[PDB]
Amino acid sequence: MKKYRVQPDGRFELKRFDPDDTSAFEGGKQAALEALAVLNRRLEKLQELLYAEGQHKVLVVLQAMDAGGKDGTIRVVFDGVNPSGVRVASFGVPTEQELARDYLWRVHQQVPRKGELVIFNRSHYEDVLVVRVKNLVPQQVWQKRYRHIREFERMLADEGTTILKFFLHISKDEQRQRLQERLDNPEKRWKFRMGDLEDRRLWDRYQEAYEAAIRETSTEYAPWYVIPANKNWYRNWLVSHILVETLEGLAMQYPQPE
Amino acid sequence: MKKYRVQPDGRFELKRFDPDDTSAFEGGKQAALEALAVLNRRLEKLQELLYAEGQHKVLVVLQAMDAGGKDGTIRVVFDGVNPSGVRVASFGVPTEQELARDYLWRVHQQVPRKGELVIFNRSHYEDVLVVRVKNLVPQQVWQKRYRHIREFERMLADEGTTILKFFLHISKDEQRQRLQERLDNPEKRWKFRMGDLEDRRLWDRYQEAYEAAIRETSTEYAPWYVIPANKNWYRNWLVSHILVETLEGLAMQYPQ
Amino acid sequence: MKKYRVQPDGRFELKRFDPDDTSAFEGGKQAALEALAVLNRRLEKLQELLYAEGQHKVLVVLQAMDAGGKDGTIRVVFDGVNPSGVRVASFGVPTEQELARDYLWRVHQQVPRKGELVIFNRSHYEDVLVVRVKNLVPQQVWQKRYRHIREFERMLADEGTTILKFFLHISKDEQRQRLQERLDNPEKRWKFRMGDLEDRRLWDRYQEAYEAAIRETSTEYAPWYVIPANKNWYRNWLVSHILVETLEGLAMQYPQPE
Amino acid sequence: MKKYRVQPDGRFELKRFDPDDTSAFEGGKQAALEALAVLNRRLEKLQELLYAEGQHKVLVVLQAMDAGGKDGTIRVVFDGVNPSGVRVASFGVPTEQELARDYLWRVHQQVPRKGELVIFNRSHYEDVLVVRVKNLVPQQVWQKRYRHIREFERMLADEGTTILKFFLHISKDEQRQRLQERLDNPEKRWKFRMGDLEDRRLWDRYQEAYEAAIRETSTEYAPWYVIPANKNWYRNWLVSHILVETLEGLAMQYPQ
Ligand SMILES: Nc1ncnc2c1ncn2[C@@H]1O[C@H](COP(=O)(O)O)[C@@H](O)[C@H]1O
Ligand SMILES: Nc1ncnc2c1ncn2[C@@H]1O[C@H](COP(=O)(O)O)[C@@H](O)[C@H]1O
Ligand SMILES: Nc1ncnc2c1ncn2[C@@H]1O[C@H](COP(=O)(O)O)[C@@H](O)[C@H]1O
Ligand SMILES: Nc1ncnc2c1ncn2[C@@H]1O[C@H](COP(=O)(O)O)[C@@H](O)[C@H]1O
Ligand SMILES: [Mg+2]
Repeated sequence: MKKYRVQPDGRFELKRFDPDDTSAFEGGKQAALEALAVLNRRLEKLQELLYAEGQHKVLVVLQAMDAGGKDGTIRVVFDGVNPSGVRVASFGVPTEQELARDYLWRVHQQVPRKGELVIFNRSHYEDVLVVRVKNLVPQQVWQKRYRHIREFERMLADEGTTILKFFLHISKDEQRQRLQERLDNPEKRWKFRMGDLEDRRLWDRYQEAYEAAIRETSTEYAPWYVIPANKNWYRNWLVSHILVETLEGLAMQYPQPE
Repeated sequence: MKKYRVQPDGRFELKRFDPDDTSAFEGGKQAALEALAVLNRRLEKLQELLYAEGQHKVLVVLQAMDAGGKDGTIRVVFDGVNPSGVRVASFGVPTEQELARDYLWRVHQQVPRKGELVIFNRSHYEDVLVVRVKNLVPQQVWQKRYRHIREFERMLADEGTTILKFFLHISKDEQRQRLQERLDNPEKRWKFRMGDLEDRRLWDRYQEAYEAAIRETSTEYAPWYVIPANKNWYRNWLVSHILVETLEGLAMQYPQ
Repeated sequence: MKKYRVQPDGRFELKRFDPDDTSAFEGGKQAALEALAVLNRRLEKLQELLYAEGQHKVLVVLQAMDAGGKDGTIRVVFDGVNPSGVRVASFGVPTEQELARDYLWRVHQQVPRKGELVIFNRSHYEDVLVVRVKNLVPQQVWQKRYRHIREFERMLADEGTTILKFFLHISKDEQRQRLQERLDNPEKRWKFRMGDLEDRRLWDRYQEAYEAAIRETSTEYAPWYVIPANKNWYRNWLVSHILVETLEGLAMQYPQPE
Repeated sequence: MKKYRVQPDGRFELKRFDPDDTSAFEGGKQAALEALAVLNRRLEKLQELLYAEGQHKVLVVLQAMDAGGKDGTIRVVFDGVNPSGVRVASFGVPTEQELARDYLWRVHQQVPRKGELVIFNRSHYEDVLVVRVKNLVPQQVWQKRYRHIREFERMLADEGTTILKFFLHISKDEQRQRLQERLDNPEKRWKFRMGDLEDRRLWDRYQEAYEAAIRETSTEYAPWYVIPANKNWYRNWLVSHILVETLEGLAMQYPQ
């Protein structure tokens, strides 16, 4: 928990994190599935409590390289969690409507309301990742955006939002295996685009981008967690453990009316 | 199971439906939970197909009296179904912005997009239900709304939306038990409001409102299903069966 | 003046309307400008009353061929009218987010609120115009849309919206002059899109589409008005006259609080 | 005029500003109306150019006490300006849907898009004004909001928004005259509410709230302008002048 939490010291180095690391769990895959089922049951109960109390706002931000485990995390971690209090907001290629306003406009629109848990499948961070790597704006523009994000997230947290930002960390070789597996799976072949290859060629620039973004935006109010995502079982257990510990820390109570 | 589908003949009578009816399931609770688990697995797969194909739009409308089982249906029927392709839109007391436009404005906003399944926890029907009962607009205004709804739903269906409307039918005595159980449960005591007593006094007017709404709006394109909701196990199984049968009927295919 | 209102008889013929017709005004450009200034002053007062009363909703729909006078009508007719109670909603090429829902979704979003006057620069009608002409959906799909529109407009009118639908009617030769004038004007060439020429080639199909749309959707609750728009002075006077007469007919009253 | 622009030094004192001040104009009412007509013609042309170029975003924020001249400024300054590129976003009593998210959510939603000029009739500043005065949230919560505003406005400006914030400054006696004139005018009586009288009972607290807000949020990127609004002719001329000078400074060009 404390080991994977990026301290707000601005001394973060992504090389200090191994995507194949599983040191926080002992028993291996079979034991982790059992432990995950226990955390998932607790998560279902915690969400019902969040919805009932209707005061806190929970924002889960998911960021990863293509095939890093974004969709898998949503699927497995939030499995069985009530759709009435859980919402997924995906952020893709901005439209002309979205580009006509500031980059935060489309994002701020999707923020969770009181008693709601919202998952961001990609986020406002894409405006300091893809736009940096592909040079969609000059440094003089995207460099100022780290301060914007820190301050947008401070405002959200001050106004009652609990912000959990997860970087699902995979290796270059793991991305290759997963992209090939997606291509060879007939039920997953539809997810693949030609543009995914150009992001594979820019792997190093994207790693430099994530390191810069995490170093700049992991705060006390909105912390970043580096999740070793090479082994899905560990990724699913660790994301669930961190989320459950956070929600348990809010000390939420059922309202008692008159 | 088509015995629960309200025919578009305008001859619908709610008295012909018993909330304690379980005749479509040959067995009880334990057998129904097993049957529901099979239907839920099929539902998970059909939504996966819906999202992937990305062509059809699925709208599930839930309407019931307070404690009728709307929250329970969402929880149990859509348990395990991917949150990326499933969305819940709740319709409560209209805001000033909402009331400043036509009653369909806030509802049309929330319609499902291609490859999305949207559940309406209460809907545009509230504008011919609570609105009628409490006379929030005169008889002259809300009577014209039946035609508006039929025509809004025709447009949605013609444009590619599969509309399933479920009326979760509970009895007056079942509501009394559930409202008391809600009050005596500390984890459910929050759902209880003082205004729930006034709505209990208006039970008969609300039943008259539902009968009128269902009779007027059950169409070939947007059918109404009366679900006997006194037994949660039966309610959950029947809603899942009707939903799975409908989605299987769309003959959805994974893109090439 | 009731000669331009299309009766809900389904017997409408666009050939019975001459774009160069000026028979409702006993004079020319100079007298019409004076008459328009009187109507514009009345319109300014009528809008202040609409906003104050805060009950009625006013929807002005503008439809015309490219360079038919939609922007000019907004500019001249609503000149001096308070921006607090007047809004323009433009409908262009639908986005992917817009095409993912029914064609009425993006249009219903922009409907006027109580005490507001909204102008639709192009509208839901485009889904039976450019959609019909270029076969963006099959005949089996867009033919059902006349009933959808009639019923959407009935719901709006029943719920308190006053619907004025204006077809700004220009000749094929007038469009040629205006498109050329647009191209030769440096302050107006930004408006000229290359596709305008392709829409000009399809002139006859578009006239057939407008005749069909007007014949099908001109109702007692939402009437269509064919405005001879070849002479801008007449177009501006006639639209202002019809709008002022309609708003005067609402017999709006200033609220009288306790 | 640079004399009315609040320097980002945090040393702003509202007592240094006289609502009856007219020192930037030497001619008087009749001469100012003529000068305003010239500026309004320039404003009409500059908006047509903003819309055509479709790159810049213009945000005009209006803040004043009740009857301070917010509606009058919109009416007179933007008179004849094309409605296609001009939008008014009013911020009133927050709805339940609005209060369920952060106070900036409803505000950020209304920001101008490329080629659009948006006027905020009241704004996000209300969340450090009526919220401060009436203690709708505790001091601990609204004190943090000045930093939020500065940073929200920095982000907007960095992303291409030209932010003009105008405080229409009226005296306590001028408000009394205007509220009475509103009450005695049959065509303006509707604008009067019983709650307007409490905002007069709390005049001093509101002045302390405006001084705090202006001192905390007047920046190089989003400046505050204190407009002596006791004389409408001067208010309309000065707001017009500042706006026209700003828009002329954008050096906007017609696309090729
Ligand atoms: N702000 C943005 N600017 C540019 N590209 C973006 C932005 N947000 C998301 N994207 C990209 O849009 C794509 C969406 O892909 P997906 O939603 O996974 O199908 C990803 O490759 C993102 O990197
Ligand atoms: N159109 C409407 N007009 C009036 N009340 C409504 C409308 N739609 C929903 N409601 C009511 O809003 C309430 C929502 O309560 P809840 O289920 O606790 O969120 C119920 O009492 C509904 O009947
Ligand atoms: N429903 C629609 N389907 C297709 N094209 C449309 C639709 N609505 C508007 N358009 C077109 O979008 C364009 C907008 O151009 P403009 O007037 O320059 O903004 C016109 O060519 C319209 O015909
Ligand atoms: N954030 C806010 N919190 C509370 N009241 C507000 C807020 N924003 C605006 N208001 C008030 O809403 C009212 C709107 O008045 P009106 O001009 O009649 O529409 C004013 O009294 C404002 O002070
Ligand atoms: Mg106000």
